[PDB]
Amino acid sequence: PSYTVTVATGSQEHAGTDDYIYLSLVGSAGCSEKHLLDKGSFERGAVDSYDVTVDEELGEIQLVRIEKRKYGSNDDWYLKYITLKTPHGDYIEFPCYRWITGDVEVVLRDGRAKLARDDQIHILKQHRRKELETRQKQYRWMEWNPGFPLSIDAKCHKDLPRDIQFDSEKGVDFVLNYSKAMENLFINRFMHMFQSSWNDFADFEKIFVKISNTISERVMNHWQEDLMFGYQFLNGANPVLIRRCTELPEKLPVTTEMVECSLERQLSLEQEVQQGNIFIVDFELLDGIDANKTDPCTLQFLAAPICLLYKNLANKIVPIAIQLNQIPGDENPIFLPSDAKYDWLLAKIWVRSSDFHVHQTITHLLRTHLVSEVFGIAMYRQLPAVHPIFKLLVAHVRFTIAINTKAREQLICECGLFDKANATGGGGHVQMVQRAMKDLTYASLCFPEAIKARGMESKEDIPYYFYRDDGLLVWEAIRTFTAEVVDIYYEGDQVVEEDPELQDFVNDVYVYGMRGRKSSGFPKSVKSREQLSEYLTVVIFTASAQHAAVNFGQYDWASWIPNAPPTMRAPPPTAKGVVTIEQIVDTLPDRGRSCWHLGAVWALSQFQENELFLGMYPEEHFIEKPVKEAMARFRKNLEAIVSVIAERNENLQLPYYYLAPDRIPNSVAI
Ligand SMILES: [Fe+2]
Repeated sequence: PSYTVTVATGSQEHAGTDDYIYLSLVGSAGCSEKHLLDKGSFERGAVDSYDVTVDEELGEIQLVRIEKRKYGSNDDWYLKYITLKTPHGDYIEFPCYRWITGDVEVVLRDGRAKLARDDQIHILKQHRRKELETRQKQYRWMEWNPGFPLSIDAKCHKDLPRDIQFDSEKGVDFVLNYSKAMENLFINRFMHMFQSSWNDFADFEKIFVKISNTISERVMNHWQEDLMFGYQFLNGANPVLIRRCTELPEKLPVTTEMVECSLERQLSLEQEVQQGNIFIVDFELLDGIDANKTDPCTLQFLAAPICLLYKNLANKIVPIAIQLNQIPGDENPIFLPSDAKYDWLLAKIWVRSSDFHVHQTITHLLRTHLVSEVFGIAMYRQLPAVHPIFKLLVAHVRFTIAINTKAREQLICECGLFDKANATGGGGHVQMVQRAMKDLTYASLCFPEAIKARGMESKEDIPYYFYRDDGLLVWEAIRTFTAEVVDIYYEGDQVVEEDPELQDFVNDVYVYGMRGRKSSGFPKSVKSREQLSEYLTVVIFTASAQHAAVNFGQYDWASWIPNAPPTMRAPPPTAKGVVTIEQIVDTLPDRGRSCWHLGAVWALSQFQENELFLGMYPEEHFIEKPVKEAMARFRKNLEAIVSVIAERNENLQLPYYYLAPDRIPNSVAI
């Protein structure tokens, strides 16, 4: 006449509670009494089980109610799951993975994923509708800054619902992690020297040689070469800007007689464009952006350079022309590799600095962080936990809302940590998000479509694009995985369309997240399994693979300041033959900003000791068999990719491992 109720406490630091825990089973034939549990503490990592006897036949168990009542001071409890062993020998499981504060009573369905059309009885429908009601009351949309994608309604981290907070209050913390990173890097004494320029490169080299890793040391030695400059646009930390030219821009008055020395095929520059040997990186987005004026004693400067690139006979991409500003003229020279050494070097440094600003604000912040947060909030608002898509996506939006809220509390807010080192600080980066937001499309988030639209899709013409190669693989694995999860729970396209909560989810992304602008190209609705599989792939790939590629290479390529400076303390050169090495040094970031730069890119490039990489789903929201085997196959494909990439890296001078599935986190956690 008894049930065996098993309760599992989380492994997180504060997962334990000393408060009262009541439990009541809700069955079809009736509900059970409230049973007090333990009368003691539920320690972290611990699993408790009780023999509970019921006074009347409950029939098939539908819901489990858990109730936390206070004892002493409040103590947050993290319930992982609950399993029942019924008198009829049935084993039922209830996935939770939620923080339980004394304010509310938590009610859980069984693990089996359910669409709304599957629930016909009052008890299940009541729960489902009330769950969404509480969701939409806790998770609300907000416009943090004009023209931004909508984000969560919270000023700071602690205001967030306990469920979507970090497991610790200061577990991740920009203020704390940065100063801690600057101590690990032995540069803590330099944190306040914004008026002190490095004496020469050797002065910074003395500091850098201690904290350099493999790639960065390679960067220290080879940053001045043309081959490395062009290399980063394909395999660097921000390889999303380069595109193949179909014609020379009229704002770039470059001639064959200027670049004839770099041309190696006896063709004119115009004819080289016809062969598709010419590539281009345009920073028009940076034009008009306000420079950092938050420091009255330091003048910081920006540029909007146009860089002309060329694929030589060795199939390597190298710079042949660099114009630092958008509108051509006598004071906006076109710098060439045939100019004096420091002229062509300083021109390069500026393009590198420009690449860095677009990287952090557009590629990094907007196109991965903010986009994922949108998918995350829309998921919480419109998708109940029993829904299959919730179970699939929840592992990929982990800590996303939390890390963004932290960043808006400390990093990119007015007078935030971002303002110290960056030339886009002081509001400039806000202008960039706004302007880029206008051209952020749904197709641009679809990886194969994104690569083609830049004209980089050909493996044959452009064989050394590793970001593309590995990316296309990881994308194909996730597309295959989601197509299978969708095929399990959706009989056909008609079921996908008739799903009210899925459409509500898709609609919340279009209308609120993307501000309901028609030019974004996001689906207003999803009416087929094929489309749903692509949509889910966009969500997962962005939060995992795409974010990994553009985040964890920050210390590799940017720890050597002259290769990716956060700010320039002198305006772009308007004339040739003038620039000296002493002036490049005084233009480059000071000691204070170099150190807040070094600390930042180091801290953002770290993996957690408990980091969950792609395919790792420790928390079991899905408990059904067909989806387990789906998840299984997905892990096999990923492990097949890690091998493919591993072999390829053996034949490279500088391996590309950012998109290797064992280094790709599940979500945006940093
Ligand atoms: Fe990030």
